[PDB]
Parts: sequence; structure tokens; C-alpha cells
Amino acid sequence: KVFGRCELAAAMKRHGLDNYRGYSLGNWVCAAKFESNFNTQATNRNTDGSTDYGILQINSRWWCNDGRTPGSRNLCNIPCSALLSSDITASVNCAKKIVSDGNGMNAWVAWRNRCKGTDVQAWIRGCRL
Ligand SMILES: [Cl-]
Ligand SMILES: [Cl-]
Ligand SMILES: [Cl-]
Ligand code: NA
Repeated sequence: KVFGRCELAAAMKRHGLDNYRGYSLGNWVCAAKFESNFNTQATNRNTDGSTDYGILQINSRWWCNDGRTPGSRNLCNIPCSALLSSDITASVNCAKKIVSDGNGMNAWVAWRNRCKGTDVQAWIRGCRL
């Protein structure tokens, strides 16, 4: 599914991301926009042979099992395909683990480079939340 902006904000809010580890909801929506273009189905191979999955481009090196990243972990205890679902529950839950892991939302390169230090509240402007 390709979310609309506010639709994603609503979904991430209901699943508990707003202010999660101190990151306002606009940070999460912004991250999703530049990670996946709000597309739950997005996949992108990494140079090390891992792949990033779903609305928040969660990486099989650490966080999910895709069957083809040798020597990786699965800290979210999920198949990576769980992260491509139109229902974002798995993605959000996994994102909570990631952001709790010491590095905050720096774990998402698109967040660091396109959202961090910007007016991320813009990403939830207009939304009924
Ligand atoms: Cl915000
Ligand atoms: Cl959802
Ligand atoms: Cl932090
Ligand atoms: Na893995």
C-alpha cells in the first residue's frame, strides 16, 4: 500500500510512534517519506547483501529474517515480508525496537539526512490526529 501522508501519520499515531523515544510523529512520517515514498512494499538491497524492507526500510542485517542475509540477526523476530504488509503494525513495532537501540532515529539514513534538524511538524500539518 502507498499511504497518503496523513493516513500514515494516523496509522503511526495509533500504533504508538508519536513522541516514541522523544521523536514527534512528524519525524516518523518524514522518515517514511524519504525511506519508502510511503510505500509498504518498498525493498532496497544494501551493498553488504542485506535488504531494507517496508515503509521504514528496516534492514535484514539486524532486524528481520529474509532468508538471504547470512550471519545476520532478527531482533524484531519477524520475517522481513511482515514489513511489507499494508498494515504497518510489524513495521512500527520493529521501528520502536530500532529507535530504542542507542542510536535513535539516526538508524534511518533518510531521517538523518532529510528530517533531522528540519521542521518535521510540517509532515503532520493538516492531519486530523
Ligand atoms: Cl511533529
Ligand atoms: Cl496500519
Ligand atoms: Cl534519541
Ligand atoms: Na536477518
